[PDB]
Parts: sequence; C-alpha cells; structure tokens
Amino acid sequence: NTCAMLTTFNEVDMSNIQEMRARHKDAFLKKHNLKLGFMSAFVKASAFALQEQPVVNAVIDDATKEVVYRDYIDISVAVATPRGLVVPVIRNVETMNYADIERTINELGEKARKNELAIEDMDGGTFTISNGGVFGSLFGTPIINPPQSAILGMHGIFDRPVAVGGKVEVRPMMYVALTYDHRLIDGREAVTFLRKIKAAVEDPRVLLLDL
Amino acid sequence: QNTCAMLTTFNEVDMSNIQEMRARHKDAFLKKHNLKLGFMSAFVKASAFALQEQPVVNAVIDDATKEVVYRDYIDISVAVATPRGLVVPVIRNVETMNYADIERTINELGEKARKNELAIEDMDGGTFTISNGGVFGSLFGTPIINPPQSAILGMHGIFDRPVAVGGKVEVRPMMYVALTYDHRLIDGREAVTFLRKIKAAVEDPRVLLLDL
Amino acid sequence: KEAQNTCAMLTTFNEVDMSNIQEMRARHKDAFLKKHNLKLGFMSAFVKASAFALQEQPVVNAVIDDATKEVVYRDYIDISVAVATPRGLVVPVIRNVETMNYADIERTINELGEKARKNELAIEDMDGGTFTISNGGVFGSLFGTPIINPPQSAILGMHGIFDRPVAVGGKVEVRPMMYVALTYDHRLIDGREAVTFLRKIKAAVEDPRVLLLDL
Amino acid sequence: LKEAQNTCAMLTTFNEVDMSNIQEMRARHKDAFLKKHNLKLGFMSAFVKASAFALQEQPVVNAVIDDATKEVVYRDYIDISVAVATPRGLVVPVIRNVETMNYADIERTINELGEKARKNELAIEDMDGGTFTISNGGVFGSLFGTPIINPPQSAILGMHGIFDRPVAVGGKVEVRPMMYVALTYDHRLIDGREAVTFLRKIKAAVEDPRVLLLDL
Amino acid sequence: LKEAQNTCAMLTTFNEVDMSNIQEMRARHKDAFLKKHNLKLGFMSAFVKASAFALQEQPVVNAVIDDATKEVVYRDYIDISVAVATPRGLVVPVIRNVETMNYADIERTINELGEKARKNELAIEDMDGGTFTISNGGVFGSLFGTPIINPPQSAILGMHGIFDRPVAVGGKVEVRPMMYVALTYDHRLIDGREAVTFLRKIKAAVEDPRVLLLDL
Repeated sequence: NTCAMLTTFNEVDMSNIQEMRARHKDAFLKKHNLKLGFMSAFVKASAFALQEQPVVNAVIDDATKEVVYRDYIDISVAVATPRGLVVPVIRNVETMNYADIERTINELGEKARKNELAIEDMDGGTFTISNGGVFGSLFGTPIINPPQSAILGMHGIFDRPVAVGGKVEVRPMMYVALTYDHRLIDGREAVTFLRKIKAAVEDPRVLLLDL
Repeated sequence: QNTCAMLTTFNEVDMSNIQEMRARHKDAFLKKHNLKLGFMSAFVKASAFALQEQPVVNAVIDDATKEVVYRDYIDISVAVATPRGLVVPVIRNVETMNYADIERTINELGEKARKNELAIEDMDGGTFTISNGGVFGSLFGTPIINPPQSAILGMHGIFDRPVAVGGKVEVRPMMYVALTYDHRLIDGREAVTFLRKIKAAVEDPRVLLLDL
Repeated sequence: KEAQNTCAMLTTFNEVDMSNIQEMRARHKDAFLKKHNLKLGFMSAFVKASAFALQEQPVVNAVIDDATKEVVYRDYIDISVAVATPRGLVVPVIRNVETMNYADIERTINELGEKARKNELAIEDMDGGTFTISNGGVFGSLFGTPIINPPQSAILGMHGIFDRPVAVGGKVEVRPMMYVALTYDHRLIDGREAVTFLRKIKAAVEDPRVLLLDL
Repeated sequence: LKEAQNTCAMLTTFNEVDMSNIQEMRARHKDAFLKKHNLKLGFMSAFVKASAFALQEQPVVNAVIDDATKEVVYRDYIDISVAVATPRGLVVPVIRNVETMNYADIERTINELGEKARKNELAIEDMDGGTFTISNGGVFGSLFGTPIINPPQSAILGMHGIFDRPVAVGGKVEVRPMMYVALTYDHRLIDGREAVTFLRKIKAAVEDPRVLLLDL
Repeated sequence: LKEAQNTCAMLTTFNEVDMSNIQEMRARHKDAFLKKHNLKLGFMSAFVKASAFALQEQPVVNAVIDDATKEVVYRDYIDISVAVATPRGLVVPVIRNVETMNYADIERTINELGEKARKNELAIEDMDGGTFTISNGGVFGSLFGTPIINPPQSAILGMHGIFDRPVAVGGKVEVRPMMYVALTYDHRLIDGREAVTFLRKIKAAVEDPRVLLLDL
C-alpha cells in the first residue's frame, strides 16, 4: 500500500565497451592496477542521465507528501555475498571518470567481501544499480530498494543476432531495465532516461560531447 | 504490484504488412481524407475487434456489489502524448468505425487537446485504454491498468529484428506489445488469446473484413 | 487484495532451447505408445527439471508461515501442474515427485486430466502443493508474469515454443526457443537464488542428461 | 618574435595523428549536436582537450622558465591560447580552466570568442595569460611547418592540413585522413623524452578520445 | 642550448632509411649473438658504424670550427656520443675510435655504458670529448624532428622511431619498416651539399651493411 511498481526495459549494444576493455586492458592495469569492467561505463552513463533529468533524482516524502530534489548524485551499487546481497554506495559520482569509479567499486567490493562495511555508508544515495549479470540472466524486474526513486537492472551480456543496416549480425547485447514509480516519474521520462543511458554506454564519446 | 493486480503478458507483432499499406495508399489517403496514415488506427481497430470477439475483457468488476457488468458498447480511450503530459481522450463507438474515421477522430481529439477544450464528458466512460509509449524509442515495458477498466494495451517502438520465416532468417520490422489485465475477472487464457487476436488483426488487416 | 499486499512478487526471465526435448520426442514416441500406452509431451521434462532444481535448492521449496512467522521446511516436493478442462482451469498436485521419472509423471498427469474431465477429482487431489508450473504456452504466449497460488512461494511460467533465430557458436541458426519466467516471493527468495533456480531449470531442460548425471 | 627563436633554443618535433575516429564521431553526432547545443562540432575542441590532458599528465611542459629567478613554477591550472582566425587577421584568444570542460563547452567558448573577435569586442582579459598555444594553420592547406613559441609560454602546438594518405594498418595499405602535427618547445626545460611523450599523449588522445574518459 | 642556438645557425636536413635489411639480419642472428656474446642485438650499432664510415669518407663534418681562432681542426679519430636510457635521465657517454670496431664491439660498449649508468658510476673520463653526437628517439616513438647539437660538436644525428609505412619499391607499393633520419649541422663549416651527401652515405650504409665491408 506504499509503492506501486512498474518497469520498462530496453537493450544496449555492448560492442564498443568490449573493444575498450579489449584494447586498454593492459595499459589500464599497468597504470592503475585494476581490472576494467562494464560497471564503470554504466555508472557514468547513469550519472550523465541523472544530470540530464533531475526528476529521476528526486524523491517523494510520503510523510508530508513533499518532493525533495537532491543536487548530489550517488549510485548505490550492489555486490553479492554468501550471507546475502549487500548494497554499498558510490558517493559523489558526477565528477569521477572511469578510473575513479572503478577504484571506488573495487574498494567497496573488497570491504564487502571481508566484512568491514557498517551502516554509515550503506544508507543514503540517489540511484541504485542491481548488476544481476554475474549470474546469467536474460532480463527481469528489479525491486526498488527504499528510499530511492528508481533502480537500473543490468543483466548478463549475450551474443544474439541483431539487424544493423538491414543485415543480420552477431553483437554482444545486454537487456537493461528501469523500475520507477508512476507517482513521481511518467513513462516518457523513464523511457528517455533509459534510452539516454543506452546512448551514453553504446557510444562513450557522448559523455565527452554532452549529448 | 501490490495494489495493481499487475500480471502482464507480452507478444510480438510484425508490422511489415501495415507499413506496406501506408506506403501504397498514403498519397490517396491524404488526397481524399486530408489526413496522414499511421499505425494507430490499425491497433485501435484490432482492439475493437478483439473486444467484440470476447466481451468479458471489456467487463468491469463492481466491488461494491460483487457484480460483473457486461457493457455492450465498445469505448476505447486512446492516449495522446503532449508536452504538457499524456491524457486519455476517448473514442466513442469504435465497433462502427474504419481506419479513416478512427484517424479523423484521433486527429480531432488531439487538436482539442492541443488547445485544451477537452471536456470531462470526453475523458471517461472508456472500456479499454490504449497507451502509445512507442513514439519514444522503447523495446518493451509494463504499463498500468487505468481504472475503472481492467486492461490496457501498450505498444512500443518499431525496430528491425531478424525473425525466422519458413525456417529461414529474414529481417522484418517488429513491435513489442503488452497487456496488463486484472486476474480477478479474466484468467490467463482469455487475456493471452485477446493479445494474440489483436496481433493477428494488426499483422493481417483483412481478418477484420473476414470476421475471424 | 490481502494476498497481493502480503506477498511481494518479483519476476525474472530466461530462454530455453527446446532442441534436445523435441529430438527425444521424435525418436521416442512410438516406443512410448507401445510400452506405456500413453503419449509423450513437454510437461514431464519441465516438471522433472523443477523437481531437480528444488531438490538442489531447498530455499525455493520452503514457504514462510504467515501465522507464526516461520520458514517451514519441506523435505518433500509436490509440483502443482495446471490442467485444462472444458469447464475451466484446475490445478491438481502430483505427489512424491522426487521418486519418479518421465514415465510416471506422464501417467500421473494423464490420470489427473482424465479425472478432471470426467469430474471425479476430489479435494484430497487438489491442495498440498509446494511449487507450481503454469503452462501458458498452449495458447501461444511469448512471455509474461504469472501469479503464485497460495500458500506456495514461487511459480515457473512456461510459455510458447517459437521458431526464433539465435546465435550460438558465432553463427545464426533457427532453433525452437521458449521464454521462461520465475515469479518468486522476494521476502524469502533472493535475486541470486531466483536466477540460479531459473538457470538450473533451463539447463536441465536443455540437457535431460543432467538429471541422471546429477549436476 | 626574433628575440625568442634563439633565446628559447626551440626544437620542433612532429607526429601524425589519425583523424578517423574524430571524423566518425562528427558524422555520427553533428545533427544531434546542432539540434541540442546550437553549435557545430569541430576539430579544435578535440585538440584543445587533448592538450589539457597532456598538460595534466605532464606538468613540466605546463611550467614556464621564470627568467627573474630561474624558477620552474608548476601551475595547477591550464590556460590554452587558441589562434582564432578572423577576416582582419589572426588573434590569440584564451580559454581558461580547461581541466574541467567537455567537448561541447570548449566548442561554445571558441564560438563565442570568435563571435566576440569578429565583431571587434575581444578584450585583453580574453587575450592574455596563455600557458600553451594551439595555433591552427591547417585551414590553409599547409602540410607541416615549424611554429614559434608564444611568449611567455614554453611550448606551442602547430596543426596543419588534413590529407588522405596511404598508411599501414596490420601490414595492409589503407587510405585514411591523416594529419601532421608539430610541437615547438624550449629545450632548456623540456628534454627530448618529455616533448616526444607530450606529442604521443596528444596524438593518443586525439586518435581515440575515449582515453579522456578512461583516464589512461 | 642558449649558446648553441644563439651562436651556431644550425640547419637540418632529413632523409628516410629502410630498416628491412637490419630487421632481417637481427631476426636471423639474434640467437647466435646471444649465445656467443651474451648480448642482445640492437638497431643502434649499425647507425653508429655507418656514421663513423661517413665521417671517414667526409672529414669536414669530422672537424670543429674553433671559436677562439676561427679555424678548423681535423680530428683523425671518430668519437660518437650515444645517449643511453636511464630512469634518472639520458646521458651522453662517448665511444672512442669508432672506426676500429665492428657491430660486436659497439654492442658491448653500449651494454657496458648502460650497465654503468644504471648504477650511476659514470665517470667524467668516458663522458666528455666526442666528435659527432647521435641521438635516439625511437624508444619514445617520435616520428621526426630537429635535434640540438651537443657542444662543441659540429653536427648531430637524429634517429627516430621505426614505423611500418607504405613505400614505393620498383613501381609497386609495399609496407616496409621505415625510419626518418635527421642531421642538424653548423652551416658555417659543413655546406648544404656536404650535409646531404653525409646523410646519404649514412642512409646507404644503414640500408645495406654490405657497403661497410665493401668499402664503397
């Protein structure tokens, strides 16, 4: 009786991020000592789209029926543990490039694995990401954890035949999801947000171009 | 999903035949009716046909008396998106209508919406809600039932995907369609058949004339 | 609805290649009729896959007790398969599913269908299920979200088998694929458990040899 | 300018940058860039941002010989002084705080500064304070040549025309739009290694702009 | 630097060198060279020996304009100042009487000088006094550029990176490992024709080392 949940889906062509991870895999590891991953691209695209559409960043206060707009943006990434899935928080992401996002993700994942994370940074955040792609999933409905207003559900990357230029081609594709609440965000805004994340991931130069 | 009854179903409709009709007859349509040809009329007519062939979907549960009302008239509330927002203008008596009339009424209601002469009378009483979120590129998604009716058809963007025909791979322009229905009056079989029948009517518009 | 509010149901989807199942049906239909006097189908494979996955994963089989707030555990698996009758839909439950194979599942399904058709199906053969499989693919559906029948904790949504082009080994071929959906009670089952459960079901259906190999 | 060509002891280094990705990105995003940002995508934003990247990773070049005290001051800010072409002549407007700008922000600054200069509104504050120069003589069809260090700065990047030239990729021969770029540096502060690495970083940033996001 | 730029009016002439012969000889002789000399073959020794040969044939470049007397001094000995990589920074050790050794001894001299500079035991005895400096930029992948004359020499060689480039050999295009070579010379002593001939002799002696043996 609190939240009514609805979901929209879309698909992202991960054929450019794979190339980046395939060419700058040793230089990045030599200069920073971390493994390149898909998660930084999606975090940065989420930050870009949240900046473009601040209504997705806002949240309704059910106690006073007030809409609070938050200028800071934080994606609450998720890492799985044997005792249960735990959701850390990446803080102040609108001014981090791929290196900083990757390093924060690595540190938070290590802390979750060795169990030294307390509630001080587990609470808060304006966005969530539920990367269910570690365990191969085609697509699905992700739950909104409280008190957020939307969550991105990333699933596994699979090779399926897609039609580009009228010809059947095999490219690595990912199904993305966006569980929002109609009480705050309309369907058009959620569709535009997901499509903008898709655009910013499938061509990272959009971030440099501000498109 | 708690206070929605939710429980949606999805299908794929091929739009090769509909775009062929548009490419063939859009000039004549503009010359005669002074309008433009889209895929909206196909979906509205298909929904009307599907509602004719099984009216239990068109029914509404009255929780006040535990009574199901089987309304005979078909009233489809086509949603037109405007920068101010999405509204629900209602097209009356879709059973006695064709593609030209449906397009004309859709355009007229949209024009009333642009200048905001949308009276309360032409904003309710609909038996079925058709929401087009496909004007914004989206693969598929789950829409929401509009009260008091118990179903809604939401179409999405048209993309070209490879699909098998006769065992051979061929690229055709396809759509994803969705239907969220209240399980308290219509079971899964009925709603799946309803969506299949809408898809069959849109894919081959001549089944409307053949009355299948 | 009170049941809707109390249960927070979430859905996840996957796809199954129905290439091995159809081949085994093609090669093992006449022998099935000669031996068991009964025709082969699709439901037995999915029922057995769900049974094997539940045996490996007891959490999905378990249900929370609403009366006392206890996650009561069940050492026994009973799938509740929905059969179709002219007078409507009924959900008979097949009992002691761990200790039978494809042949006995077909026998039980046939007996329950012929009992429902002729209207001698009592209340003992109706309740007591632990997991449900909804075969919504008979009426040609692509995919969708099923609903859990109480007091069960999860449902597997079987859909129609469609000839669809999919790339395996870098080549595009046409294979008969089916979309599977798992609507699960999130209060008890987590995302990892649900995804792994659906993957185990899909793997067992794609290769029936996994069941006897006990992976 | 004569009192710099010998006192600064300039040496010139040259490299080729492959403008395939830049042209690809322009062809792909020009329509949307004009529709949303109300400008036109260009070559110079990429080069200015690449220079900012290289001056971030290599701060000795960003420094200047302070002849008063023989000091090498490591600035925490980068001041790119682009040569904007005007019908009257060539001027040197400056872009300030180039560490944090996207391609669109640099485009907007360059277009606004060019409109200011063409309509004769350029102020001194928009002309002084340079730290690195991106003088572009390539719209004149030049192949390659040696630029001159702009005082008080310690280096300058000279850009020239873009021509389709045969190159080797994986042992095969393919024609692609190839570009000759030059760097004229003060060898008293910058070793050969430092200047060559500077040009390699600029070339890598221009060839694959994804490096800027990837922070490699 | 300041003095070299201000006093000498150094001019630079350029050329391109095939390295396919050197690459082939390395590919076929690396294993034997390592097994016998316990050293790994390099591209540098061929260039040093070719420069020594060209200095032998043209003794004008093997000479210095004496500043005090405005005269020329002809050195019968050839010394080359090869720059050796080092994390501290590149230095300039000197090889003595380069014309008397082949590739094998130049390789061992370079290896010993690199080992000694790595441990920073580079004495000034074997550090200053050369006659012709050679600078390598191929380890940082520079395309081409003008090197600075190390004083008090009269010229310098400007070896750069080696890149596969499409070139014309007998009317058809094939990709061969090609490298730009540059010579910065004091035009006061060495004339234009002498500088071009010197660079051409270095080119000839590097393109096929059999000229060195053949004494062409």
